[PDB]
Amino acid sequence: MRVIFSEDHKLRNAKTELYGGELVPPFEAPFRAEWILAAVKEAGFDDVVAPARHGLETVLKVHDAGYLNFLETAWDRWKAAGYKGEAIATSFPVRRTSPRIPTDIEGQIGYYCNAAETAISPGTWEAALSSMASAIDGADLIAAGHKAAFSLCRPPGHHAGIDMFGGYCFINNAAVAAQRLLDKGAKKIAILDVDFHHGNGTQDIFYERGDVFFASLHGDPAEAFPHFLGYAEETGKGAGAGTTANYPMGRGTPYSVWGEALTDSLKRIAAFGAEAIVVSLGVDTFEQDPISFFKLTSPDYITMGRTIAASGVPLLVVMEGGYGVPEIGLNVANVLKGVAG
Amino acid sequence: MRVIFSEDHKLRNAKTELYGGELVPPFEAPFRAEWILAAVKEAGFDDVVAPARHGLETVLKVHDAGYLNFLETAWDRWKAAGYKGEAIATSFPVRRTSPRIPTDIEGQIGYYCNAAETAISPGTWEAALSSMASAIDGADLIAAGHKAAFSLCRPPGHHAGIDMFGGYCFINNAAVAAQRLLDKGAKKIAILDVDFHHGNGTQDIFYERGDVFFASLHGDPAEAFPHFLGYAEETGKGAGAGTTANYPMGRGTPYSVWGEALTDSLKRIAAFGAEAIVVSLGVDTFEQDPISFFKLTSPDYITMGRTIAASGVPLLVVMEGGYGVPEIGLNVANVLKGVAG
Ligand SMILES: CN(C)c1ccc(C(=O)NCCCCCCC(=O)NO)cc1
Ligand SMILES: CN(C)c1ccc(C(=O)NCCCCCCC(=O)NO)cc1
Ligand SMILES: [K+]
Ligand SMILES: [K+]
Ligand SMILES: [K+]
Ligand code: NA
Ligand code: NA
Ligand SMILES: [Zn+2]
Ligand SMILES: [Zn+2]
Repeated sequence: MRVIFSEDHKLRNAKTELYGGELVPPFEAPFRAEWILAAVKEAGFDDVVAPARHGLETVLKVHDAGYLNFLETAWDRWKAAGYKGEAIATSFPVRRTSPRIPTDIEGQIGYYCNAAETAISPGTWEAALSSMASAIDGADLIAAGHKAAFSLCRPPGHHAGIDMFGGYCFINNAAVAAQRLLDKGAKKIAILDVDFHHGNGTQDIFYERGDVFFASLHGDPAEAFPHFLGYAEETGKGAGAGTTANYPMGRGTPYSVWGEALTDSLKRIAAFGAEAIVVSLGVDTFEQDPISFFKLTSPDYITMGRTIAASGVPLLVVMEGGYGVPEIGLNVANVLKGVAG
Repeated sequence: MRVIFSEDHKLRNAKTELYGGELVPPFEAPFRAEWILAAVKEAGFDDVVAPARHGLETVLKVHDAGYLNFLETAWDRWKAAGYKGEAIATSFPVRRTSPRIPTDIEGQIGYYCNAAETAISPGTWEAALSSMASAIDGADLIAAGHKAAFSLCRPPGHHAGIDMFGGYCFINNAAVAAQRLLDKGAKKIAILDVDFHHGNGTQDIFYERGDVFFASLHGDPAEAFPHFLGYAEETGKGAGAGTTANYPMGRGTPYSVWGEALTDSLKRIAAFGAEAIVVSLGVDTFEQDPISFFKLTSPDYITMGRTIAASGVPLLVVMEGGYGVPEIGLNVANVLKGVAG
């Protein structure tokens, strides 16, 4: 399958991340894309191409315009306000607060943020756009007829909601990809999030959209980031009622249990009538990944790819999370091998 | 007038605070209490007594029980979780999120927080209780017959809402004082927040209570912390409709304009029928205060105190904000001089 990758991902190179009450070098670093890229190439998937230029038409259909406008000038405004560090939100519009939008940079950054550990830095906008382009090109290959494609997105995006960034996500690549497929002719598309974390941003985007189905397997939000979304009770709302299926799971969850969830989600995706499936691929479910509590092994990733590919519809794999462990690329490549069959 | 002060305020001595994208030394440092205390004594207010031990009965009437329970052991759980820094929240329950409460410390700290710049450190809980005690004792003096009293509270409290901490506040001292006056015999009490910042936590607590009136003068939330509450349109809800009066003002606001809002707030308090007024005093409205954009002078604090005392009802002054400048104590003493007459 073709691999879409942009070098401009390196423009996203934040210096800080709030973790454990300290500012440390971000875990979502440029080297992640490098090792994943090297591994997939070694696995044989060497047909790597750079993404083409794309406007904001597609993304404007899933993200709020105010939010996108905010991301584009966030850094300049922050720097212009005279702050020394990177752009990090501290005030948030939580329970029983006003719905009004602040006018200054200090207020807006919190208004448009769901997780403060994520800092905005120089190049973030440009990088997010290149990652969005990689997703769009991936979707076009699918529309063109390809059975599968791999968009090596970075930064990731399943935590970026309609009008907020967080979890190292600014633009929901998977959402944009899904939207692109619909613009190319599809009437029904599904997004399958296998990343350890709940794709709260993807769910938020399509919660009231009846033309897109969203299924996610993840650590129980009661004890895992993003903490405030991902519960089984959330099945959709209004025009999108019934199009969300969450599968929260506890600590030590082996592939034996994780696999049942995967099977059930594919069954719901089939009953929905998806013409294609966008897979938000995160390999942080790996037993050796320190940021998760699931127990998946390297071989299980081959099984994952095969199971999803057996849906019988075209697949677009979009890179999401995964700690920078020596086996990150290996696991990603294992998923592509499973898909290739 | 008697001054209620606790030495245990020093138990709250956080090492870090998130500002401008960096972790800098907290602005709400112990020296503020020292400087203020020395100044009031210097001004003749040398009758300083420590607060007696009090239970949680009063505070449990304005704050959520789960919230208080969370505070008592927040630090322990944080450290026990293996983190190196201070307890700082990163994930927040913002727009379109689940109302469920996470079970782990990582998720609960965000659930119970509205501002990430405030870190929970060793002794924060104990310090907050001592500060609450000072407010309660100050309230007892007023209930006994004193025409005025001053609770040198630290940490401050007007940003602490029903079930959330932030803005360097954990327990809402003013709210607790007002509740105490009600339990002593008052049927109606008013809280006047003259601190530069909107008392969002105090407003949140009494928004639906018809027995307490809340008036606040502050920097427009459109461009000032807490950013998400404090708009003139917020006048109350349900059982408490009509009991909130916000007076947001712009940059460069001098006493010429500020005093006009004060007069009106007092007029509404009188119409409400308050039997006493709890004054949330913050001297961060001073022209040389770095965190605010108002321009009050040291002498204006004497006028302010006099105008408030002219209400004709007992007054309990509770310390809130005001940072940096050594004139912090001078300004607080001036307010007390105006009140004392
Ligand atoms: C052991 N170790 C080094 C870590 C453990 C947990 C976190 C974390 O929860 N971080 C919160 C930020 C959310 C992460 C989102 C990235 C992702 O995988 N999305 O799907 C970080 C580091
Ligand atoms: C120039 N300088 C040193 C500063 C300027 C602004 C802030 C701030 O907005 N901080 C946000 C945290 C809220 C502060 C609440 C304290 C208060 O006065 N409450 O009423 C901080 C420092
Ligand atoms: K997921
Ligand atoms: K793991
Ligand atoms: K105020
Ligand atoms: Na949907
Ligand atoms: Na009220
Ligand atoms: Zn993840
Ligand atoms: Zn203040």
